[PDB]
Amino acid sequence: YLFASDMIQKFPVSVHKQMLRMLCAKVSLAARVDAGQKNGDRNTVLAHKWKAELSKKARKLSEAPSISET
RNA sequence: AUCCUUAUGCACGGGAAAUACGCAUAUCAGUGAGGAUUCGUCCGAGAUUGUGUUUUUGCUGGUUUAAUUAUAA
Repeated sequence: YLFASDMIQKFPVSVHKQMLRMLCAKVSLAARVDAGQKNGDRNTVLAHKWKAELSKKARKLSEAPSISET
């Protein structure tokens, strides 16, 4: 169900295999926050950082090397 | 006091390899790299990028003739 999410297939094909392993973990931790949040008050701001890391690190995985001097 | 287990250092002795060993004011990475599956799950530390040398590193071995001096005159 994750491989069909937005944060994976919005990126080029070659990056998919690494994003699953990268996204799955960040999903689990999110759930591990949700178990600890009290029912009365549920709060974000961990998932904001955790989208930042994933999107940026994905741009970086897609960025390709710089050119090399002959 | 003896005996034993693990890890590390030094070392005698015995092998195997040098397409092998390293380096980085560099990018990520147990806050999950990289894989595996019998589809339930299972394993758990490197991967990228640049670069140095790599029929080779250091050191060695082999091969290409002294002086003195003696006759009977």
